[PDB]
Amino acid sequence: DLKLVSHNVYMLSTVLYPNWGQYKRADLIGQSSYIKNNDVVIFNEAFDNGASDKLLSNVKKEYPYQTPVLGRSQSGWDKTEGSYSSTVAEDGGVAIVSKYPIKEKIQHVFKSGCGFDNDSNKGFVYTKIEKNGKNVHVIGTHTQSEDSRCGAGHDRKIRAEQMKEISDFVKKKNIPKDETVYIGGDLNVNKGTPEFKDMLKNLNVNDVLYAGHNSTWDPQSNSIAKYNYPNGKPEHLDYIFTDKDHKQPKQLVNEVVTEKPKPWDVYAAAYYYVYNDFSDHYPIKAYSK
Ligand SMILES: [Ca+2]
Ligand SMILES: [Ca+2]
Ligand SMILES: [Cl-]
Ligand SMILES: [Cl-]
Repeated sequence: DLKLVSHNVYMLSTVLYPNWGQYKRADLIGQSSYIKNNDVVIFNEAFDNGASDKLLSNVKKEYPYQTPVLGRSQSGWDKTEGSYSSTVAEDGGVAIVSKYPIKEKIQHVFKSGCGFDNDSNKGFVYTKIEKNGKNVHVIGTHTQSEDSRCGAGHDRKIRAEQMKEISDFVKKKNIPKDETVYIGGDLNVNKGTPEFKDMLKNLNVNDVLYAGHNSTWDPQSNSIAKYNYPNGKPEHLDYIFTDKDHKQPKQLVNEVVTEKPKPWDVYAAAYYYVYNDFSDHYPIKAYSK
């Protein structure tokens, strides 16, 4: 059964945010333990082209088979679906890297979304991976956040529909029901809320077993999240699931990793700042125990 990591890496554009330690965190992630010994790895918010390609190099040796970053352009992909626009500044932020060859790779930009908050190519990335003769499927995505700017309740509704976009793709792609379909990423639905049950339905997946930390976005123990929202509530937002109509792994587990790198710092205007996290999200590992 596969071993995967999923990680929202907070690699914002160095043009709009020149001092968030983008390049250095790309090196720190490359050197972390959690990033090692997995089959597949999903990234989100690898927005800054330069820092994203560095992070991809840093893992090219253990994970040679890679997809481009969602929404950057139309080349390098077997197909391109949904509302792909080539005018938009920021791209999708999603990419996948695999220890085993990628037989097919497809990008899809969500058709459901918000008109004002942000011109983005958010969506999902599909990959068909060959392992031990057998075929295995992995989708990485990053849905509408609560940091909305859109109406009250609209983000939840947007997500609902963005997820329906994924399951329908799975459905009509017609994948051998004896082949496992992993769907993971920053899903932006908090655990233990009524929306959580909706997510299971809309994505078409069963819940999994949990290990390690009880949140993935934590202003209470994560130095970066603490700076952005010092009074924000800890939430569990990153998940890796499987399609409930395809092969189930033995006993799928999500482990929230809280590994911290050696502290890194930076100078902004007159001030000096220290941090010791890879991102404002914690990475999650997934495996069949
Ligand atoms: Ca974020
Ligand atoms: Ca987010
Ligand atoms: Cl900045
Ligand atoms: Cl800062």
